[PDB]
Amino acid sequence: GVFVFRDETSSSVAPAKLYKALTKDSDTIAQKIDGPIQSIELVEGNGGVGTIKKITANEGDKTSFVLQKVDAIDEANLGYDYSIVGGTGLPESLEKLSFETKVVAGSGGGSISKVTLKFHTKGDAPLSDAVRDDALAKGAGFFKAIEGYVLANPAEY
Amino acid sequence: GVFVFRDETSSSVAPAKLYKALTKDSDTIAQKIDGPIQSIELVEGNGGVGTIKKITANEGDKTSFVLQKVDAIDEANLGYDYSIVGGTGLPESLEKLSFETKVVAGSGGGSISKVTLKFHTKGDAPLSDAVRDDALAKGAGFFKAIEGYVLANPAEY
Repeated sequence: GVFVFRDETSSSVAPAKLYKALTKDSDTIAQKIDGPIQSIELVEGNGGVGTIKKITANEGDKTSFVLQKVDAIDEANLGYDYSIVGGTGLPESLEKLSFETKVVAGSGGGSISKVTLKFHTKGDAPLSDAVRDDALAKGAGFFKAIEGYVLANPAEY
Repeated sequence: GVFVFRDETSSSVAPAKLYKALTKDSDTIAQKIDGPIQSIELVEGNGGVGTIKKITANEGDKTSFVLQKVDAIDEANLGYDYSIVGGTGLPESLEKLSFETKVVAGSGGGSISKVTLKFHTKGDAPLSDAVRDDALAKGAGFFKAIEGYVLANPAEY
């Protein structure tokens, strides 16, 4: 079935800048950002709509990956949509996990990174709270990692 | 005055592991990973209640520091309380910022990190959402960083 959840995160980083970091530079940041995400492979595409990325992450002695698909892009409105369609890193209980992201201006100088996750479980399979949360927590780690870089490199933003 | 905000963050890391990384290994971790914290100096104590640390961070090009004080520790219940009691890194509108944390076990095997921030102010002037949100984001950022560490370095936990 399908489950929809929304998540927000405030930031002192200006909208256009955070958006750029999150959707245009994040790929080229693997090297300069500590996190389980080891490498990001552009299987097919250069980043535009239709691009397929293989995202590898190492959790110690082990490793896994997810295959990402860039679904839609709207720079003007700071919009970015993609989804995980498979990969050893996608819980067995899920068929797919879509992300609809947008970055809006905050009320006091920064921005808000807004996300809407659409979980697709297998058939009538219910959605585990663990599975749901493991998903939200991973996106958050990623985000914090990108922001951290932006905040430490004003020269670049 | 005093303003209170509570929050709960779910994690896949087991409680004891998380508790240890956040309250025992954070100084070491903070200075190792790619992060704003440049150095941590002990001005008093070595970790026990009453301990005070001169934490020096860097966000952009501006350097700043805060004096952190250990207020209470209850390992029996994975509780840890500290507060920022001074320093240029503390917003001019705040007199002190205290944290009351606790890590509890989750139903799916993971854990839940509960945090309550208490913003202490000069007089009765209201707390700007800006100072409120940056303090929360920095707290959440630190959390995600420590957590990221634990996932990629199991040998220690």
